[PDB]
Amino acid sequence: GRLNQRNINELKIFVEKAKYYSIKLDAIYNECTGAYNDIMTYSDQSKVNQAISIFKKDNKIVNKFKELEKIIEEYKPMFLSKLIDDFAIELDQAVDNARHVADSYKKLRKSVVLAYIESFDVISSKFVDSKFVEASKKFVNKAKEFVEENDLIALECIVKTIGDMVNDREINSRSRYNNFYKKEADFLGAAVELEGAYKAIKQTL
Repeated sequence: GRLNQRNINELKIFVEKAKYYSIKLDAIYNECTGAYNDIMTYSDQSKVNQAISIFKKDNKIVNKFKELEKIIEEYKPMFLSKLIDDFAIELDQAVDNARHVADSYKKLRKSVVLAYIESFDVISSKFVDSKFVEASKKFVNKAKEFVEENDLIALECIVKTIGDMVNDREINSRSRYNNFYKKEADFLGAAVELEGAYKAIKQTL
């Protein structure tokens, strides 16, 4: 009982603390999208420099990734802090001396999404209830497959379903994208099995 209540509370605490993880990552994508496209496209020396300047400006973008890193500080994967600094360093050399900056940005974003899943994986691995542990492995697998198809959409669905589960709201298994993403529906079905296993833990407390 002590262990299960601790398990539940740990998860609930993480989820609530990270409830803006998807909104905030979307905010980064929206601000950098015009700059990303111009680097990828005009790699025109002027436009490439102005795109670079928008990424670097006031170290704001890097600081937004550092903020996401901090939200999951207790669980974050060991590589994350490094990818962030590696991106900062590359951006700084491009300012001083550009497709590699944009590619590094994209890699980082996906790794930020995988870091939320990694955090959830760590926490769920502590659970003493074996059916929850199993449903969690299946969830994680389906989540990574959805991320390979689209990292920001995957993260948004992951954050929403897990949030719903921990606030006692029924998961919706109907596609919110008209079934355009091939991996959405299997992910939602795994979240429904996870919810059922989590329900069972909850209503024995």
